[PDB]
Amino acid sequence: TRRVAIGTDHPAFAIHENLILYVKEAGDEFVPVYCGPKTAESVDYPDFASRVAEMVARKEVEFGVLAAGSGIGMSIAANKVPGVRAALCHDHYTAAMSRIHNDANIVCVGERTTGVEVIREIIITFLQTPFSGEERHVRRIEKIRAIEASHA
Amino acid sequence: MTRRVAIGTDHPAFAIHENLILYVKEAGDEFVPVYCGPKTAESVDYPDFASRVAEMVARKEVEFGVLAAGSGIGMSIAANKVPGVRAALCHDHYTAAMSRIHNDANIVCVGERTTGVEVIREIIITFLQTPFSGEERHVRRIEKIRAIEASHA
Amino acid sequence: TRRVAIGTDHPAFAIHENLILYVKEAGDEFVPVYCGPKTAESVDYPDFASRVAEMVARKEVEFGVLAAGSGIGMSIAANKVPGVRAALCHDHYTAAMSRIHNDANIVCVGERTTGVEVIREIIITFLQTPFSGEERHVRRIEKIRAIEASHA
Amino acid sequence: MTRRVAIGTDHPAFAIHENLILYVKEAGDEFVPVYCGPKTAESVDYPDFASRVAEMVARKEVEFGVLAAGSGIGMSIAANKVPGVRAALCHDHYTAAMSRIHNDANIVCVGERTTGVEVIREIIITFLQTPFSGEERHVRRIEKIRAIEASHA
Repeated sequence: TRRVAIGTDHPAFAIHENLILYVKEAGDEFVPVYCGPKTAESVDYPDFASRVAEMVARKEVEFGVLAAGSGIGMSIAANKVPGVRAALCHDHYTAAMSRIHNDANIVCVGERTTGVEVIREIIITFLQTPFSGEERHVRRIEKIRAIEASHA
Repeated sequence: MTRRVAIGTDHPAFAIHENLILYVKEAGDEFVPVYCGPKTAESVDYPDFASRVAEMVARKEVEFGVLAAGSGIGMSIAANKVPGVRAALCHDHYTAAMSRIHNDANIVCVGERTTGVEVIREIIITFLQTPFSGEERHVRRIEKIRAIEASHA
Repeated sequence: TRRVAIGTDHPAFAIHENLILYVKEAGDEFVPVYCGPKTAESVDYPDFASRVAEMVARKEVEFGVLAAGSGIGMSIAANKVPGVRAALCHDHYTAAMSRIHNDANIVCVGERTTGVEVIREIIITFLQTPFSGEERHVRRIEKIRAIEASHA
Repeated sequence: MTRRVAIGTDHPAFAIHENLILYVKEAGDEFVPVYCGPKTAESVDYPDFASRVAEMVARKEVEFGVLAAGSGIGMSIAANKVPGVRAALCHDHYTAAMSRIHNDANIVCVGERTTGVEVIREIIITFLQTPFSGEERHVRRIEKIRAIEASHA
């Protein structure tokens, strides 16, 4: 079982059912855990970025998906949580690379910027693409951890 | 009264570091590029250069940062680990503008292997020229980002 | 008065009211003329590409906007009409360049690929950006006409 | 039984013409690149090279075409003026795949100034490897494109 926590802001609430489906489409082993808003009313993205990011950081779920207007705010807020590597992706290539290079554990998307079929492709690619495990990538990821440690 | 802009790259993006310096200058005479990336084409680790630029922004030695790498993903992750930094991975004009309007972003990240140089130019100029809205909800959300930082400090 | 004919396929019908608004947002002089489907039922994109493209080619309207799934089919079909220069755009830069370089008269977008706020930006930029009128661009546009003539 | 792929560029994209040849080869041993772009960096008009490649596709001398220029917009407009050509301006994996699945596209167009080289690589490989669906509605729509051509012939 590979659990995937999902969070959104208000505009992306309209596609939260989409996001749940797209996670399931990546494979039977992928289990969506919806942690976003329950209504379409205005919320603050950092509150939902934080909820999902903490779950990833505490090893409660393997992955996170954050969808908002542009995804920029989501990516900034999520990355403030130690242990999180949150990747704002806009296409298949970035989705794949975020995993291959960065062993990213959260994918961020913009509902106002990226069409839903490309969001679908991003989520499936993100979840299916394995980390390369190559020496230089492992070293660089360790250096990110070291930046975290220096500010804790 | 000019505005300083720190620039960092990884190894592949070093090939366009002169581009990045020019694009900052093209945003206006008030923008002063401060190049802090690799001086050669030798292999480097992006977090080292992300940290260098991010720390300069956080300490207020410069107003803005520009980070260019393969995808920009690693740069955005690493830079955001520094308290006070709001680093935005941008791929077009719209994201460049909205990073400023909504997030008051202080670092722009781009991917040299993903985004063509003329779009990188547009992103940098738009990022530097676009002011923060100052609207109530955006101020509140940015403060909530600061609160997340403090909880892990 | 600068008239702008609008056409869509079935999925993009959901945003046809958006497209009408975005044209108006470009300026008071821009007048949308909606020529797309009236319902959400399945249609064939070439039928609507052709309708809008013929209007542009016959100088009935100055510009066209075509929105579909990816915009690829729209761009291919519209360009089959002599006098049409249809540009599939995915961002501000392509929207602007299509006008500056190519004096494009139809903009094509994908509703499944490009978020609506970026579609808005594309349409406004397309309509507001003037053609450069530079020697080399005028020459290249004439060469496109010559390709048309050689197959007529 | 191999599949020929004609390649054309304008002047700026000439800098990556060797890239384009390699990327076609990377799609599989069955794909044979046929370079028909400029042999030098001298200034050229894109419609001349769009026409060259488009005519080769239309006459069935090759199966596919690849056109790379500044934005790719001019290439896509010019190539589509040739009867029998379905030229797709692509900016990512999704558009590359859907151009084949839905439109049975026979020419892929890219912008060197807009799209990074690794995404251009992905686009070319995806375009060549992805088969046409052959589904009833797509066949009908492609036939309607042919009908538009005939009405202006």
